[PDB]
Amino acid sequence: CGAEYVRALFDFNGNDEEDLPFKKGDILRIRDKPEEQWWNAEDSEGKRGMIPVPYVEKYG
Repeated sequence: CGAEYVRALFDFNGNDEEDLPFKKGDILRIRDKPEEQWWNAEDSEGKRGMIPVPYVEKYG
């Protein structure tokens, strides 16, 4: 896409440290990147959290 679009192939609704919940095949937009591992993305609910980049992928 381009509009900071990332898909979560993995699942982890959990929240070890206030992480961002998601499943396999979820859509999450890339907002900011406070960390090098976890980025602040927005799930399909305007929920901004630190989603794992290694758990999600980049869209076209």
